[PDB]
Amino acid sequence: TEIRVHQGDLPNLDNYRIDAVAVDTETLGLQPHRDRLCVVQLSSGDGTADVIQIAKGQKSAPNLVRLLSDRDITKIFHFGRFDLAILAHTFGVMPDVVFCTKIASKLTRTYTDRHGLKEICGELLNVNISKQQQSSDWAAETLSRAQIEYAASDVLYLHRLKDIFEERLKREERESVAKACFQFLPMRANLDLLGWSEIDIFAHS
Amino acid sequence: EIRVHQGDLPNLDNYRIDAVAVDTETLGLQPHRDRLCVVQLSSGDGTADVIQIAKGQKSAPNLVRLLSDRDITKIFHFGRFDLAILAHTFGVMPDVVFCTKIASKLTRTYTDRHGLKEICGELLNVNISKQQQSSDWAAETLSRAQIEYAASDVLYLHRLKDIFEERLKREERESVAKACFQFLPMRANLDLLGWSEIDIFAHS
Amino acid sequence: TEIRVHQGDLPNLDNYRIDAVAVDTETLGLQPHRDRLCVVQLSSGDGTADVIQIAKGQKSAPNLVRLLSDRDITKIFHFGRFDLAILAHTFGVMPDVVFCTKIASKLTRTYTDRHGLKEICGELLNVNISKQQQSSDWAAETLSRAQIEYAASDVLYLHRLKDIFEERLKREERESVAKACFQFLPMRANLDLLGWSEIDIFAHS
Amino acid sequence: MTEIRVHQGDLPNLDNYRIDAVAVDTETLGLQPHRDRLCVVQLSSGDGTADVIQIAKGQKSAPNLVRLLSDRDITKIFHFGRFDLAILAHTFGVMPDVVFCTKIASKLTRTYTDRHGLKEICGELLNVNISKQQQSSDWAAETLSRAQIEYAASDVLYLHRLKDIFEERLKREERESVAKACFQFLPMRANLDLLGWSEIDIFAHS
Amino acid sequence: TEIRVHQGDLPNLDNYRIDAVAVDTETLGLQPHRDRLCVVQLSSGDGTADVIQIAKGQKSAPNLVRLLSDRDITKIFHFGRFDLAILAHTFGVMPDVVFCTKIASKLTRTYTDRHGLKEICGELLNVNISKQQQSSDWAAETLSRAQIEYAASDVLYLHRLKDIFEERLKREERESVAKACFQFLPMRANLDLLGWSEIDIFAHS
Amino acid sequence: TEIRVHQGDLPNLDNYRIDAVAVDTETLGLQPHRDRLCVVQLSSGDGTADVIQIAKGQKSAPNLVRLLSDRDITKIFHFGRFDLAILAHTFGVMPDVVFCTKIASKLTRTYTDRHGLKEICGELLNVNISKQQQSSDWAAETLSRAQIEYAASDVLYLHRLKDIFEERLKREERESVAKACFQFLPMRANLDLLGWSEIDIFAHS
Amino acid sequence: EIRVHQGDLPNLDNYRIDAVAVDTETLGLQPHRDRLCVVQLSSGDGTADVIQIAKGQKSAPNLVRLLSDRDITKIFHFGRFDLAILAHTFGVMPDVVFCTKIASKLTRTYTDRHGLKEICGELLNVNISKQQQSSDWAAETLSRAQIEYAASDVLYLHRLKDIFEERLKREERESVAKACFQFLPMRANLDLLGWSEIDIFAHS
Amino acid sequence: EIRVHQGDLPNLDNYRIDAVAVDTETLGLQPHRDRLCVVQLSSGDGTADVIQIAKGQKSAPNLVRLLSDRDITKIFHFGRFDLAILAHTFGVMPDVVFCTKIASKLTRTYTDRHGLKEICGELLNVNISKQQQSSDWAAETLSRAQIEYAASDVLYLHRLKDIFEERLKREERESVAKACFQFLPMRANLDLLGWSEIDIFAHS
Repeated sequence: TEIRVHQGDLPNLDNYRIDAVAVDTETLGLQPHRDRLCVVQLSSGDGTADVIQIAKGQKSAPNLVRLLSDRDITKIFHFGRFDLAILAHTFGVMPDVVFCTKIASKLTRTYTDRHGLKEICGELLNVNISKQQQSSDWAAETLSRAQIEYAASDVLYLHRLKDIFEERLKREERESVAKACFQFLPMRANLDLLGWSEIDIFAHS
Repeated sequence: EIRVHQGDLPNLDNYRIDAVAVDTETLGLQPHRDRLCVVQLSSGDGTADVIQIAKGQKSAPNLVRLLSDRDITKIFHFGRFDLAILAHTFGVMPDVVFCTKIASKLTRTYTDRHGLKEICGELLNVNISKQQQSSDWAAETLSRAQIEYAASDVLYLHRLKDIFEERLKREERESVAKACFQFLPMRANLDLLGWSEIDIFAHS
Repeated sequence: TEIRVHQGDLPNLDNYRIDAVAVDTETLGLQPHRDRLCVVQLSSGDGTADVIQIAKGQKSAPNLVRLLSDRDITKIFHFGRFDLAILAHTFGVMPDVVFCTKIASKLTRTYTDRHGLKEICGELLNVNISKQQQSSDWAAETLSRAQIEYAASDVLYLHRLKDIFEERLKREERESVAKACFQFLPMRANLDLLGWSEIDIFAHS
Repeated sequence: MTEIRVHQGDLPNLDNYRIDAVAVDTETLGLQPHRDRLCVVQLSSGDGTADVIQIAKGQKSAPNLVRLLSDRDITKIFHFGRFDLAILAHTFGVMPDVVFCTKIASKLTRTYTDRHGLKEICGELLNVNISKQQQSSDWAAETLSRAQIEYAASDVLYLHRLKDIFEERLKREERESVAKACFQFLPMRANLDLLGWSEIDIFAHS
Repeated sequence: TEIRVHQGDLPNLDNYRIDAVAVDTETLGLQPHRDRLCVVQLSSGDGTADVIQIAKGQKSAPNLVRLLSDRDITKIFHFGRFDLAILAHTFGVMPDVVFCTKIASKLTRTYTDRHGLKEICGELLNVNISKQQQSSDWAAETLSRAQIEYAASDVLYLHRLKDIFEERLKREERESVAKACFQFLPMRANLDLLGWSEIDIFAHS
Repeated sequence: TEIRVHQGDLPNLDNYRIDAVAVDTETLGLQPHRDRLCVVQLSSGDGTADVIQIAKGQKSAPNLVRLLSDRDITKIFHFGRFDLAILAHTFGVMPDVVFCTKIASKLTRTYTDRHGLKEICGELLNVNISKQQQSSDWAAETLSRAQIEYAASDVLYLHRLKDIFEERLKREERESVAKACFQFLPMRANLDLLGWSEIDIFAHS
Repeated sequence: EIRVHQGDLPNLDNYRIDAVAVDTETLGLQPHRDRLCVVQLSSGDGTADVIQIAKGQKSAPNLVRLLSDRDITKIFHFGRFDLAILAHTFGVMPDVVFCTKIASKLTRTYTDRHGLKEICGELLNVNISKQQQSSDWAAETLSRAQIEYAASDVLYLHRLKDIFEERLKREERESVAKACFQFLPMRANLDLLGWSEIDIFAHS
Repeated sequence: EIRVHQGDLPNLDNYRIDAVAVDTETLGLQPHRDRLCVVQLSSGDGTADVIQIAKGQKSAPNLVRLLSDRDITKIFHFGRFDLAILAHTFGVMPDVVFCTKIASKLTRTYTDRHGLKEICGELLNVNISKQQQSSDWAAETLSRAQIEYAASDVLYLHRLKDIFEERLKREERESVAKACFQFLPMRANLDLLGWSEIDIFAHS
């Protein structure tokens, strides 16, 4: 499987003149103010991925950020709440056109409580995601082949999952519900950055 | 001054305004089991309308016209609940809302008490009495204590909204609040559809 | 408030030629195999009560038991699950025509989670129940006046509560639901005596 | 080897169900009957075969199935019938009133364990292995997978044999009348769930 | 291993003219008032065991009970708290000279929190206890071979465990503490039968 | 209310030629290895009390310890588990003839879950214990009158409570149960000093 | 006597002393979100200085001089919080500190209540009112009750420190407390860096 | 190579070094009840010394020389435990330490698994077997499995310390870690004195 590794940014957008792009991130942890963005992964859905190493202190990634800003391109995430927060914190741009397979799973796979990407890929695609490298030093100057393959696996299948989840949202008549959740998701990520990451803002208490 | 009505407002003469305070009373917290019993409205002029909703009542045209009017902001405290029961009962989901509980959670960061009683006490030195919160709101005739509790829940929302808007401006959270209000009707729909116990945005 | 105190049993049922009788018990504790029946309270709903002291090791109370066995007389309890268990354990007869105000409250007072008799009496009747004597030596040879008044207070209002709860069950169309619950309640008390007192027999786990 | 007959909508007729007791199970889109539709109803006569009935979205009628559900001369055997009774009554409007539940029976007889699931019971009582891999699957799919069909059938193929053993244990420990009263209330317990008390033990002190 | 299976009682005490006997029980569950005694197991420590089926409603087992009341014979249990209760409840004799390997483990195996018999046998003896039949129908008229072997495995090793725990109690100077725990253990079992099974009688709350 | 305050020890035993002495302690906290014994309180039951301030580092108290050692004098405590541990840890003598009103309450006041001394004195004697000074500096050179009264209140009523609990133990036929619990209590206190203060040594886990 | 100042002390004339009592008020418990609003100081003479901190204020030279002065002990109650917000706001972490809450946890072993209100009541028979703890500390004008609460938090720390020092000596824990106070600034830094929810010394 | 000794190292010939890896085995987690049974050392050269400590042993002169030598850093994994039992047993608290568990918590922010086994697996692809962790460490003769487990706990600490030092430098947390290591002996002392269940820095 072809995985193109880059330093800093995509060299150009020639592989991303598309309606929808799969996006994922790797970091030194779950706390965007402490744990820096280390990797950004992209896939056009053609079975290949781009794995972009983000340097410490890196302030710009113009080609990546152009995609994230392009309202004509849907950014597909799994649990985009996290990715949106670290991407916006790092480069100062919050995408506003998104699809999230974890929210989609919670709205459609009502017959299970397991909504992780590994579980979804196994059930919907018979694809095995290995999570061995999930907790690894993503800030390493040189990523191992296993790290690169894990990072790519998080974006290689999101188009196919989105297709299936769109079928399920239509079947159960929840398209407008999913759309409103996706519309709010960038602000949910902003709330996390602003200090409400532990607070369900809609809860009674 | 509290105007008590059966079924619906007699007319909209008191609600040619920019924003209306809205609250509801029910037989409990479960909209599929616990019917809407009372709808309270206030213009902010210190008067309230308390509308008794009958069992099985399917319509209330004057109330619903207000709820439908995109030029009128519906102010709630914890509108998540009121939006659900109103939409479930009359079939219309308001889409222009302000919620003082979300606003409190976004501004009163110096406390963990965001109930309406606590907010009214701190911001207005107004005393809300919760004694009738748990009462038979389906009664044919509401007690004087019930009518006054129901009215107290809308009499102050305009004044609270003004203060919270100052706080949202001061701490630069106006667009955060606006996106939360924009999603609140769909959050209420999610509750009606079966996700009332689920934070749809949580990782697990 | 007339409260007639008896040793062992009523002398006759002349005050109980009625369609429903309010019943409550006091004991040495919540565990019927360890904590003996000490007091049985009755009221016809006329604002008077009978308080019957049960002796240690007492095996029969024929007038009381005739009432408990009479299928033409509904026995009204608050939380009859407990009273039914201790009554059947002590005298060998399980009443099978019952009404429970706590079950009725849970089926109708859906706007609260407080279903205690004190709470219900306050809300429905504006009647104040003092629970100071609830935890006291109910096995004492002579009950104090405060004990006797607490014991009587537990039965003096059950008819009035049943009337209101019957109105609410009709209004919310739950009469057949309530009837089924009352029909099962004696066997729920039996399940407690047999060893399932800590088990919700209908739960998935 | 196990004959599994798959149907769309309803049984074609009741020729296989002129019997005193029928094993019943359901598959759905989830645990919430107001949100999660009935997708499959499974039946067995106890002869080692099973009928697996796909229920369409929006389907309001299943006349032959519902005939059995309403026939008071036929005991409907479930495992954890509390759930099945709720979604069946919610979908077709008929609550069965003559039932036997192997989970309740297990709680009243297998006092030497805390594991009352169907897989555990089949393993202990029959040395039969139940595989739960398809329990969480898309039961609304237009075509069920072979694995799905076999899971669905496995939930009804053994209930008669389990009922027989549990009746033996209920007699031995003298709990027949207790079990009977539990089964008599179970339909109303399922109704309480539909009406809004699914999270409430109605008999609890608090 | 030789496992002698008996109905009702030992035929005689020819194998039990010894200073200490290993004892275990099987039942229909953990609640002695509901769940009858089904099996009593004994071993003299010679690698053989006796497995005694107790009939429903059986009131007498004179040879077994002679041993239980013989103050010259220490009764060894693993978690005797349970066995003492069901034995005393069934036959009316509470042993008063006992040793418990679970209490002993809690007083000596301070380097672990796993005090079950299976864990103890693996560590101290490299003996594998299979727990598959622990939850089984112990009231069956004919016990399976696997049930018989499980029941015997619970007594075949208690002498060997006791010898080791005695060495450890001496080594850490806790012999008098263990002795006082064993002296109280029959009353702890009695407390369970009387209604305090869920109460640590010595706790502050 | 006559309360005699002493430094170090009783001046003599003239007020303690009796069959039972009420005993309580005050400390710098709940951990006997960290928090030193500060006060020992005694009462003969005559409505007076002795309050003995114990100095930091004090290793003996001959008159007090004579009483603690005297097999012919029952030491009455409320929750003696604590007092026994700190007394034995400080002066090296573990009393072995004891009565504990908290254990007695748990064996008799089965109609409540409130077994503190304040609640017991309220119910059984209509005596009000004020707990304001329970958390105070018991190591202070000069105790306040409020502290002295709190300390004395803990021993002034134990004789009267013991009398009532002995009546209840006899009534419910639990005398031998209580006696066995009191007999183990000194070893329960030793178990705490040795490192099992957080462990119910009789629990299955 | 309570002196209210804008931005900073006018001078250090009242603080030519060995130890100063310090407290802070904020918009909440999260230093990256909730700005510093008030800094309170007392010399121990029964008077207090209440300093209102402006939104976006970056410097307070006289206050920061005190905070940086290695010759002056800064006395806090639960300084873990005050150290974090003061350092995050003005860039200077005090490194000579005494904390009465740590002191209380090391000496008041006979209770589990270590709040400032409980300590003042027990040790001084002084009643601290908490009514204004949760209030809008960012208000342009502080109420008298707010000012008195702020001042009450520093007016007694000298007297409490004196008592706690006697207890630390009596129970022979002086070097334990010193080591705790020595690490406290770094514990506050760990909070600012993202470990505020983590006991860094715990096994798990 | 694993060298097993009774009582003490025979000499310090193998420990004329800048840092020594140290671990302990005991009869349990409570130092006042559960005696020190084994002390393990390694110089980092791939060999280890395993010292059986006798019941009631008060002296280990060569070992204790290392522990009090301020020119030698003592490397631990979760030294909070080892420091407590060593100081309780021999009366000397080391004052120059490095802890791989604290270092992991400060650097391996991408996981919540900070045990030695997980650390060795990720950082070194070294498999630590925990089978003997709960065993009778007071046995007169340790099994080979026990000896290998005990040695494994020190054979890799130098290599881990080097990697953690790289991570601390990369993320600029060196002074944070130093302060944590400085307080760690006092944290172990707090455990011995009776605060083992208390986070002394917590609000409650």
